[PDB]
Amino acid sequence: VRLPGLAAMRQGTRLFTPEQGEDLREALRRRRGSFQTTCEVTSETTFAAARRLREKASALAALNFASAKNPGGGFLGGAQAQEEDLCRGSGLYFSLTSPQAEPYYAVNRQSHSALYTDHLIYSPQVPIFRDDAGQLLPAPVPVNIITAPAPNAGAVAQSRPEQLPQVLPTLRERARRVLGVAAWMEQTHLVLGAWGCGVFRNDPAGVARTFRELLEGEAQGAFEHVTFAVLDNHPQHPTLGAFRRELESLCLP
Ligand SMILES: Nc1ncnc2c1ncn2[C@@H]1O[C@H](COP(=O)(O)OP(=O)(O)OC[C@H]2O[C@H](O)[C@H](O)[C@@H]2O)[C@@H](O)[C@H]1O
Repeated sequence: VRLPGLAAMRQGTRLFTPEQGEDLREALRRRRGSFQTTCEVTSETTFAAARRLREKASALAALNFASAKNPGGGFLGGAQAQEEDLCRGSGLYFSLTSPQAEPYYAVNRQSHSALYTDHLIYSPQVPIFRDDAGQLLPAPVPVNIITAPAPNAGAVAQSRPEQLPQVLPTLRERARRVLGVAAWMEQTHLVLGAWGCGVFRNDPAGVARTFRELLEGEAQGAFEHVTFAVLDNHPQHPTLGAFRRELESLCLP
């Protein structure tokens, strides 16, 4: 008994390949300067912020902090993983397992680099069915989802230390492509966050500054509103705190 909205989502799912990198930058150029971009850092989950923004804006997309190699990351290592949260509360997994998304996983596996490749998946109108607590929503809230894997810094450290200088450059260019996909699909509202900063062991300050520099440069004014929704259950909030400090100059009113 296939849930409503999932067929259209799977059908509409789209693969972006590394060779489309220049078209993704063209999308950014087309959208730059469209808005006086506002942004904020919150302690919300991805879907809580998405649900909040979706009530004001239809053209809303959220970033999935994706595995490169298995849809939903195989649900291994802990449910404290953002992609697992996304796949337990929405139709995302049925999108990520679509046939047209297959090369993302095949090529990333064949790559044998923990930097991974610049494949991205765009899932349109993924219905969110449940809230943060697993309770049913009064109505499913469909959001667009951009799936891209941050480079796996922790794996790089253990296997190819000579590639450690390429982790942040890889992160930066793939983040640019994430924004390019949103620009290509004319998204006005984005939910970003601490991409690569948990399981993949990237430094949160460096990730926050990477997004800030893109929003001040090649992605300047391309979006109407960006929320950095950073779940951080540690009482000292080292990850939320890093994003708040690196993005404060930007996200002031
Ligand atoms: N629902 C959530 N919403 C918003 N932020 C979250 C959420 N959950 C965690 N965070 C915060 O975001 C930070 C990073 O969340 P992470 O999920 O580790 O993303 P990664 O890119 O480093 O690892 C991706 C792998 O982990 C998965 O297994 C995938 O399948 C991949 O294999 C966390 O530390 C939290 O501060």
